[PDB]
Amino acid sequence: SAPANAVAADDATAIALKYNQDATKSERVAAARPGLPPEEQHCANCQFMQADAAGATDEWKGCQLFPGKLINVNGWCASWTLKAG
Ligand code: SF4
Repeated sequence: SAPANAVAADDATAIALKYNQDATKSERVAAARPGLPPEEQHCANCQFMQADAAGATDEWKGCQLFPGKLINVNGWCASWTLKAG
């Protein structure tokens, strides 16, 4: 069900980013980045999400910091930045 080009939790990029699909387990609540309450924070409302990304699907879109691979919209990383436009 996850794409082959899913971001791996153990990607070097993901380790650096502290990317996690499991937004409940995610450091987001601990980190409490400014923008919107941690519970709201995920790739879904991240400035850097790329839903245009080739091979994007239901729960699975791109992220600027994760080219070629797809993050899960539900997930979060330390770089999470509030959806502008
Ligand atoms: S930058 Fe945003 S979209 Fe990308 S992985 Fe982090 S939280 Fe998700």
